Amino acid sequence: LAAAMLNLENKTYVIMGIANKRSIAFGVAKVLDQLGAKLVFTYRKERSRKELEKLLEQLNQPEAHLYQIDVQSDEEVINGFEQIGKDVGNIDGVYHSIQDISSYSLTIVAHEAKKLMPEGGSIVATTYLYNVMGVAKASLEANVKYLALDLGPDNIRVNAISAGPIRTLNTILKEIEERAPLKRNVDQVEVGKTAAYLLSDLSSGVTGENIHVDSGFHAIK
Amino acid sequence: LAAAMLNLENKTYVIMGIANKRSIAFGVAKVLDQLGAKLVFTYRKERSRKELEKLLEQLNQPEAHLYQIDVQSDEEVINGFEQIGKDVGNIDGVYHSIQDISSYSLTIVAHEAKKLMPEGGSIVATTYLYNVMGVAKASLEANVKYLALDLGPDNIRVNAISAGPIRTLNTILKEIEERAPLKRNVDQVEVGKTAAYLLSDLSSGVTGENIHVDSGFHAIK
Amino acid sequence: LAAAMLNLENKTYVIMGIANKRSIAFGVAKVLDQLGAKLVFTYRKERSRKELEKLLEQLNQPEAHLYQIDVQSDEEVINGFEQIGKDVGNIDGVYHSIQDISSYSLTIVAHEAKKLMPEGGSIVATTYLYNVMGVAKASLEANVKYLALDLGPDNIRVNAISAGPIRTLNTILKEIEERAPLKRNVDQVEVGKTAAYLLSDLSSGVTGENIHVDSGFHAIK
Amino acid sequence: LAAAMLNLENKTYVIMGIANKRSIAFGVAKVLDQLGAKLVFTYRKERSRKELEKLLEQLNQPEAHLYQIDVQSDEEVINGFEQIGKDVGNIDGVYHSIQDISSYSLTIVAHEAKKLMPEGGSIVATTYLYNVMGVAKASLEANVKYLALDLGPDNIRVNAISAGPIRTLNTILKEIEERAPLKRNVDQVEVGKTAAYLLSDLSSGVTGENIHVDSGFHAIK
Ligand code: NA
Ligand code: NA
Ligand code: NA
Ligand code: NA
Repeated sequence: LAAAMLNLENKTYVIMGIANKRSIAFGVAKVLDQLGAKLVFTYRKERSRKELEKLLEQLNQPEAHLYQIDVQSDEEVINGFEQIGKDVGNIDGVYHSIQDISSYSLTIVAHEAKKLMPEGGSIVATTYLYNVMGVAKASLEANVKYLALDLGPDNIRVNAISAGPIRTLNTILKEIEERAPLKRNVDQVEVGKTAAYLLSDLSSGVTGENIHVDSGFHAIK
Repeated sequence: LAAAMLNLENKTYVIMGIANKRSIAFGVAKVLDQLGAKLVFTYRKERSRKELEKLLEQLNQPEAHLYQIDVQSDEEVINGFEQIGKDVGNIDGVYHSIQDISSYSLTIVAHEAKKLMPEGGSIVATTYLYNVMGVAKASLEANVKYLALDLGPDNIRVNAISAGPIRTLNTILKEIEERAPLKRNVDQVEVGKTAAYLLSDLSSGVTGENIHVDSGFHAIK
Repeated sequence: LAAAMLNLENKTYVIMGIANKRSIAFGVAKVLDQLGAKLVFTYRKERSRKELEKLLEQLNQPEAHLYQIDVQSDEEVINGFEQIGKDVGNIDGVYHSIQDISSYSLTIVAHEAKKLMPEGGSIVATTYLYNVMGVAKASLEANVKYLALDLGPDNIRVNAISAGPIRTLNTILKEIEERAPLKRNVDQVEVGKTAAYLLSDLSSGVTGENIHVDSGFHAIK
Repeated sequence: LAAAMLNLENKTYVIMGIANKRSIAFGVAKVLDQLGAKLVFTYRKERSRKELEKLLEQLNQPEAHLYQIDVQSDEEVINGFEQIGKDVGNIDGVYHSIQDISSYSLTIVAHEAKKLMPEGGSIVATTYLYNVMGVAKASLEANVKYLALDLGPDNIRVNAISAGPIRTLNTILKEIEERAPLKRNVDQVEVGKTAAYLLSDLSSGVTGENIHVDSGFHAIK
C-alpha cells in the first residue's frame, strides 16, 4: 500500500552470480522481482544464460537483460557495465555474489558500477558458509568498510550480508541446526529478504555493515 | 501491494521510551503506524501521557493504549506487561528505548515480554549517541547476543540498533557531519525505518545483531 | 651475571594489594625480591600489616616500608604516595592489584604515582579470574590503552596482566585444567614472573598491552 | 646472579631469518647470545652464510652451526631440522622470522621443530611493519592461537611478537614517532629483548599471545 518507503518499485538492480535455481542470488532475485524491481543479470560463464532465460520465466520481468561477466576478469567487468549503461541506463544498485578470489571482484565492480549510479545507490555483497577463521569475515567486513568510505561521498551505500549454511545448496550443520539460537537454517529467500532491506530505502542511514542472515549462530561466539 | 512480506500490518507492538516529540521511539512509532501496526505505549514517568494522547493524534491508532512503566523498577515492568496482556492480549514485538542503567531493564522486559509472544516475536533495543568506550557497545552487543540465545528457542528474535548523533535531539558532531562516509546525520525516521526492518518479517533469519543506523561512521574505525 | 638487562636490581617498586600469603601480589613480591628490587608496600585495610611484617620475613628487604592505602579512597591514595615520596623518594614502578571498583583506583594511582617517577617508570596492573563478559577485559584492556597514552609522553610504560584461575587462591576450572592448551593452571609466581618482565627493562618498547598469564586459555576463544 | 629464572643459559635455539646485520633476528640473536644461549642458524638462501660466519664473530658461540633453510620449501625444512637433530640434538626453542607467504612456513617448522623438543619448548614468531588491515595480525594472531592448542599438549609454548617500524631497517613513520605513546621507535634489541622473555622461562604460563613490541602504537587504535 504505502510501503513505498522501500522505494524499490521500478528501480533497476544488477543481480550477479545467479549460477543455477538454488543460488542465493536467485532468492534475492525473486524477493526483488516480487517487490517491483526491474533487474539485470550477470552470468559469469557459458551456457547457463539458459537456466536463466528459463529462470526468468518465473519472474515478471518484461525485458530480459543478460550479460556474461566474468567478475574474475576485469574488462569483462568494465564492458559489462558500460554495456549495461548503454543498453539500459542508470542502476540503483547491484547485488553482488562474493585471497580476494572474490574480494577484488567486489572492489572492481563497486568502482565500475558507480558510474551508473549518478544520483547514488546501494551495493549489497554476500558471503556464504572451510574451517578457520574468521578472519575471513574480519577481512570481508573490512573490505566493505573501505568501500563504504569511498563511495560514501557519492551517496552510494555499501553493505555485506554474511550467509549461514543453507541445506538445499558437514551434514554437520546439523550442528547449527541444533545450536543456532533459532534452531533451524536459513535459506535464500530469507537472505534475499535482507538484501531487499539493504538495497531498499529503509536501510537509509546504514553503510559499511555486515548483517549475518544465519539464524543467530554468530552469537554462539 | 504485495509487500505484505513485511507482515507488520495488524501486529501489535509495544513501543517504550517515547519521551517527547523528537524521541526516536517516536520515529519508530510513526514509520510503524504508517505501516499498519497497532501499537501500545510505554511512558516511564508522570505527565507525558499527555504529550502522548496528543502525540498519537498524528497516528491513526483507533484504540489508545498507554502504560506507565518505569523500566527502572521491576514490578512496574511485570504489571505492565500482564496488565497489557490482560488489556489487549498477545504482542508480536516490543521496541525498547536503551552499569545496565538500561541493560537490566532490557533483560527484564525481554523476559516479561515473552509471556506475550506465545507464537514468538521480535524485540528491537536501541542505544544512542560520553567519551569512551566502546566498550559500551561491546557490552551492549553482548547483552543482546545473550538474549538472542535465550529466547531463540522460543522463536523470539532479539536485535539492537546503535543510533548515531541526531541534530534535533559537541556541536562537534559537525565532526561526523564531515567524516561519516555519507557526510550527514541520521534522524529518527531512518532509525525507526531499520526498526521496522528488524521487527518485521524481512529480518527473518537475523538475531543477536547490532545494526548501526549512523550514516556509516562506525566504519571510520 | 650480565642479565642486568633487566635493570630491576635496586630499583624500588610499590607493590599493592598483597592481602594474605597466597595473594598474587605476593608472588610478584617474591620474584621481584629475589631479583634485587627494594620494595614498598601497600596494605589496603587494618591489621594485615601483620601478615606483612611477618611476610616480609621471607624477603631480604633491609628496610621495611608499609603504607595503609585504601585504593578505594583517594586522599588515601594521595597521601600515600607523597608520603612515600617523602619517606623513600623516587619509584621505578608500582605493581597494582586490580564499574571501576578497581578501574578508577588504577587511574588514580597512575596519576599519583607518576609524580614519583621523574625519569619515568613502569606500571603493571593485574586482573584475576563471574560469568560474562568479557567485556570486562575489553573495558580493562581499554583503560590500560588510555593510560598508555597519557603517561607515554612522560616515559612511564603502562601494561596489564590478565590472571587465569589459580588453585591455591567452580572446582569447574577443572575445565581449564583440561582445555587450556598447556593443560594446567597458573600460579602467582608465574604471574609475578611476567610482572617482572613488564616492570623490568626487557619489555622496553611494550606499553598498553595485556599479557594473559593463563596457561593459554584465552586461545580457546 | 640468581636471575637463572630465565633459564636460557645453555639452552639451544634455532634462530631463523637472520638476513644481513640489521635484521631483527639479529637483535634477538645477540640479546640471546649475551644471555648464555647456544644458537643455531638458519639461512634461507645462498651466500649470506658469509655475513654470518662473520656475523657470529661478534657473538661468543664456540660452535658454529648454519643451515640453509628455505622456509618457502618444505623438505628444505624437514631435512633442516632432522639434520640439526642429527648434528646437535635437542632444541629448547626456535625464533622464527615471519596468503601465508610466511604463515605456512611457521606452521611447518612448528611441526618439524617439535620433534626436537621432547621435553618441550618455546617457539616465538615475529611479524614486522602495506596499508591495510589488520586483518593481517587478526589472521596472524589466529594462526598462533591454533598452534598454541596443538603443541600445548606437548608443552611447547607458542607466541608472536608484532614488530613496529624500526628506522635502521613512509619516512612517514615520523607519524608513529610522533603519535606512539612513547614518542619514539623500536629497534631490534628491544624486539629481541621481548623474544628473550618469550623463549625464556619467565613467560612460563603464557601461550598463544601477541606482544606488540611497537612503542605503544597499537593503542592509538
Ligand atoms: Na539455543
Ligand atoms: Na568520507
Ligand atoms: Na588442548
Ligand atoms: Na601521545
